[PDB]
Amino acid sequence: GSSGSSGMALRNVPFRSEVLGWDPDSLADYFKKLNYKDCEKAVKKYHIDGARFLNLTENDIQKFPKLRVPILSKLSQEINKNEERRSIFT
Repeated sequence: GSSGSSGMALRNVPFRSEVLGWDPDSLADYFKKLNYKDCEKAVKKYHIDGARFLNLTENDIQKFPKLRVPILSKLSQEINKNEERRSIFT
């Protein structure tokens, strides 16, 4: 190989079905891997499960930092699109 990797930004994203079955205590781990310790905190403190992440709304974003607000809104969508195409007609 040649191209090196690190893991400190939007590079890896989980699957939707996977997040839909996550928890407000487990989802925090996902962030810990993305160097998002500021997010994982609220995820456990406010008890925000994966299902709540993908549905990041103005009511949820308010419970997040202005430094990760846009990051979570952009990430939450990345997962929704990561859903394994099976037979969705919507």
